Amino acid sequence: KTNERPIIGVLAQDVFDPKPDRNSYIAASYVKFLESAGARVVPVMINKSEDEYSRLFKSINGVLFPGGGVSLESSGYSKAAGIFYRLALEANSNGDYFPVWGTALGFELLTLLTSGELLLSHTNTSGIALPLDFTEDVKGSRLFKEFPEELMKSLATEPLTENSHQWSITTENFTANKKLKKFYRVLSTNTDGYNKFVSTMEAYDFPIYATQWHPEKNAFEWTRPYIPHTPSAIKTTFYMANFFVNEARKNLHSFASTEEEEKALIYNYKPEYTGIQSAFEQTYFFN
Amino acid sequence: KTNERPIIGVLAQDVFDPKPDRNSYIAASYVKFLESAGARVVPVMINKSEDEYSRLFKSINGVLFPGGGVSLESSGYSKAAGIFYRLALEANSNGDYFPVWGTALGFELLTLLTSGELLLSHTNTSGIALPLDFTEDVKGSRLFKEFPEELMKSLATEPLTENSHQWSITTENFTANKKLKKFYRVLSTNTDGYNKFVSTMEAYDFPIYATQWHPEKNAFEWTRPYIPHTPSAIKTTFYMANFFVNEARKNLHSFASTEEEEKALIYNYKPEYTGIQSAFEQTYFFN
Amino acid sequence: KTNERPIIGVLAQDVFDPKPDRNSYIAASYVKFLESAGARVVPVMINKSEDEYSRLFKSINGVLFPGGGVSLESSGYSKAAGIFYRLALEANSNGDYFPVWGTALGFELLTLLTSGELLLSHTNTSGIALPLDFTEDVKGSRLFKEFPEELMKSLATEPLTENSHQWSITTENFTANKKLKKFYRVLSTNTDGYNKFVSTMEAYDFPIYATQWHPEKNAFEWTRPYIPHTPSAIKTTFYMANFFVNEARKNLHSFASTEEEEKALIYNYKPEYTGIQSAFEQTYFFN
Amino acid sequence: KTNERPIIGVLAQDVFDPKPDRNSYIAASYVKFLESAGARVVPVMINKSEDEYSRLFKSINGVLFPGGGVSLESSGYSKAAGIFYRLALEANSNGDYFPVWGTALGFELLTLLTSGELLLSHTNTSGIALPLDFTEDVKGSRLFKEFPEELMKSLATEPLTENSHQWSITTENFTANKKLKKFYRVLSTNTDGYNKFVSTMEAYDFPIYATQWHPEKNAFEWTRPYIPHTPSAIKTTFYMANFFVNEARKNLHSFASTEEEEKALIYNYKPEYTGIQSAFEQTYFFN
Repeated sequence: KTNERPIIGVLAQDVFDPKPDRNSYIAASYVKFLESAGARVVPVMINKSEDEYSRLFKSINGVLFPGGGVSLESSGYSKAAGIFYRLALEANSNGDYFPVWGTALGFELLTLLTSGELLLSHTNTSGIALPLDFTEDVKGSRLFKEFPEELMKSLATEPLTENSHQWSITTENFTANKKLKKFYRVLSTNTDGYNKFVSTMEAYDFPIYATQWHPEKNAFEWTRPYIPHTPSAIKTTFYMANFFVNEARKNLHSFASTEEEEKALIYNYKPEYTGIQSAFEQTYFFN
Repeated sequence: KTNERPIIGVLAQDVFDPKPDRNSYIAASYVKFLESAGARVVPVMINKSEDEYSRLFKSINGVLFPGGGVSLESSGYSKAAGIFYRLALEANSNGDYFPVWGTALGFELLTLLTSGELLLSHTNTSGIALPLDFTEDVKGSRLFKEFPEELMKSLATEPLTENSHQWSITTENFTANKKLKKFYRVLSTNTDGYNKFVSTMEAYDFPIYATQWHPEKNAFEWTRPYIPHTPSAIKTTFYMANFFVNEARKNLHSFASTEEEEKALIYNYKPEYTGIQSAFEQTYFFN
Repeated sequence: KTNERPIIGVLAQDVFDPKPDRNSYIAASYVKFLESAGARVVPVMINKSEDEYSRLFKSINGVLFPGGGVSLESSGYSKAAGIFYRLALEANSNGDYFPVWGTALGFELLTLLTSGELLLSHTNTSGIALPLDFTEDVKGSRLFKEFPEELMKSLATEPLTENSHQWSITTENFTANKKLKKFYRVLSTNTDGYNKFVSTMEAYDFPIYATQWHPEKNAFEWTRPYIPHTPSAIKTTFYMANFFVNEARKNLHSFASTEEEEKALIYNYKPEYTGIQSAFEQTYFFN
Repeated sequence: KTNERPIIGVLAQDVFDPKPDRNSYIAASYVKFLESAGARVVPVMINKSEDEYSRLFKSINGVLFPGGGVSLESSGYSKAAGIFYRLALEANSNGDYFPVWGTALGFELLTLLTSGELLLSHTNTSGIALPLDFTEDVKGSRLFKEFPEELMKSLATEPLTENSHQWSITTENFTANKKLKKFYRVLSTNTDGYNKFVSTMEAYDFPIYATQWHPEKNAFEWTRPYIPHTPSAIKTTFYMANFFVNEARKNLHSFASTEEEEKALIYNYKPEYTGIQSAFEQTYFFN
């Protein structure tokens, strides 16, 4: 059995200077990223109850931790993600399949969630488009199984992936951490010319997937001139989202009633246009 | 040379029971369809002057005529479509590549704009998922040339295409029309059980493409049980938009200033949640 | 006094390309609809004199005007329907209870016979199953008075009603017509997502009942994938017919002789298997 | 899983003075009884191989043995009934649900099929309408579980069941036979003044149902003056068929090809008008 009505949570995060009706936000590119692959999206509010989180967890079919610039240790975002990560290992360990996706900051949070340590170094990866330096492990990987042959080749040779992070984990520090090296399979790496770092990974034993780069930006964000926008960059955003949503089709959670479902969906929120001045064309702010 | 920042216009259309800020509308699914293939979107208002359309026309890279229930004759929609149709035939014959996409009603409109006549007849197709019966002409087609092999086999055999139209142009009445037979290559047909009708076509000499069915619904609309949502239904909507956005990338129009660009963009408006009652999850309403 | 052997007429309708022995038709499903509720049926032929209709009217106990695609103003079907309508208004006015049923085209013709105008609009309603949106007036209504509560609930909430019509009267056009507003209680409405339209009505002062949908298809027609065939859809068809034959049992007309009765009954005719081709499994053709 | 397109076979019986194209027959009132409850019908021919019947058993969803006056021991009907009986116990005992209905003659054949003995006694029941005398065991019962409470009460107290049989199993002889008492639950009895007899029963362990009376006559047969035709008789015939067809919806058989299905259906045959002379208004005759 499969769930052909998947619903995916996208984690909201603390606004730097918070005001009423502007306490947390989601960049609209993460929603469009999932919608395009055939999912609906519920926004996961930041400072809720353990009980609200577990009730929502039980209703939705997978979750995404987006990029950004909030604290990995003290934020509403980091607490919420911790709750979701725990419920996800519990559900999956029990035999209930629940995928989790980490992008950029979410990637970095996953390395801390699993290692319990914060092992990020500085890298020159602030504004740039890069290929993927795939590891030997890609060939049997989950994430890339259904990617067209030709797209894998473009990925390996063309600047298709958006990087806007000042922190990475080096491959050195990755291997040397026993829990990390046991828990995650590295699928690609990259280098800023002095540091080689992990760019894509997937857990060995769990449907947890993470990218240091921003697959959602290629199709949806137009706000910086280096953003990859070639035809094969667009296919990349699709194929990546396609894989994750197909993972969320293995999850058979539903909402308790259609009315609870309708009220949770992102459709209840209207974004602002923020792309004149900020990194995001549109962003949903929340109270 | 190529335009890797393509901007496509989507035509708004008359609201049956209008008011200020609600004179016309665009289903959000049309907007999502194009953005997912790496384009930005400009909503194209309904009762504008010729000069205003010709300015918009000269700035954008493609145009989409979406589905709907308005008149093919006396609506502001029909009026704007004819102007864009004329503008695009002019530019393409002069040597300026500008693509046009019609869906459902947009497909019905095109038969009318190019034949001079209303050739539509009734079909039992107001809410059904159908495969595509490909013609022999599919082989050398432009629309499907970069579809995966497995996807075409899927289209030929699985109900992936959403039909919700009460009218169609039968294969008989298409063929008997000298103007339509010389202008358009039929790529697929379907039957409603009784009448065989044209379901996909493209112009022989002009980048004008049209489906009687709704490619955008598969990923984006969840308001009717029959809407195809299988993985290959999702791939269909992506590769249909990918082809058309590829077309608009051959057009080198741009707006006179970034300021002018910024104010045209769909980002400037906010949709309304219409998904509990209507066929649309979200709809943009315009004054 | 009741009449426990009711006989109801069904109007035959003009065949599009008429030939001897194939001038008019009745779809068999209208015959089965009435027999199931314990009536016998007489076909009402198309191009007969007033006198022959008067004698048939005086002998039968109710009449049904079926759906189809014949002209509402110039057909043999409309001429004969108009004669039965006048005779029924007279009989009822004089104190002889005589029920009339209109289905689809039959419902459409009733708006014309009573208002004296054609008030139909196009609706996207050609081959979909809908629930009924009941009005506040179902509570007092005659038609639905003996339906089980659970059936009335299923009708409000499940797609039990077969729509296959190009045309409807919108509830705004219905209400704006003083004659129809005065004559008919609307019992249910529906929308095609553009215009809300009347789906079921009953005359305030006459036993005239009309549905824009086809209650006869659920049990008897298997030619299109969307026709409602759940157990509640099967019950619907029974209880609809049941109500109407109960109206006919209040009429005490009888045939001048058993030998005349015997010659008029539908048993004198054999239907053709039309189901491979047409929307009707079986159809009775008449000279 | 449920089957919303059930097809049920109805067994033809030996014509007494047979002629080409008149070797066997089905009274049309049994076809009407099942089509009204939402089924399609296949006539089961009399003189065929076990292989042909096994093929058709494996395609259809249920079977009905109708009344008549052919021998219970050596007719084509009895032999083909035996075969269907054996195929049914086998499929049910394996776990594939397949219901069997016997009416009057078919009831009496089921007593012989199950007991190996003819145990029938003369009753004065050749043309009389009776109420059902329910046993305490009706309260557990499968057959009557979804009848409206008012209808159950009417059946207890009004002559709603048609009896046209000269032979019955007395309750004394039923109980005395070890195999029948082990196999069937008696749901109702009746008396003719002189002997109490079994009128309705269902197998304890199989979906096998039988009435000594004729449920299909009330709505569909108008030849004899004792036939019940009150509104509650009409409801009695629907509910009875509605139970059986809901049993057939639990079977998931289907024909191999759509073409073989079309060729087997009753629609391929035309009945004769037999109402003037015989007990049946209409009768299908077969080669």
